[PDB]
Amino acid sequence: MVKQIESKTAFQEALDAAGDKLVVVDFSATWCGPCKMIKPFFHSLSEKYSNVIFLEVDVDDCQDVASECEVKCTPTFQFFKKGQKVGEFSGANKEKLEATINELV
Repeated sequence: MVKQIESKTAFQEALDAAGDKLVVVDFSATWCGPCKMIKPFFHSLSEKYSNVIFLEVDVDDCQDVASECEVKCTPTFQFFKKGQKVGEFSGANKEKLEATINELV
């Protein structure tokens, strides 16, 4: 189930309530258009992969979290596990998310 973050204190609990299963994050802009044009791709995995947790950070109201990952270009996909970063790749690519998840699955 995709989840939207709003602050850092939250970004923490999310990784604490996500158990240990893969935890992929979508650092992109929700207000922008072209950035949300790739949503029907990362937001559709909500029902497909029910064994994985997905998040969605808004680099507009959650710059604290973004500035935490030192991002400098959206959309940026990150991979967190047990609350520890293990993979991260940016670029408007979808066919990659799949195989990528198959990486740490």
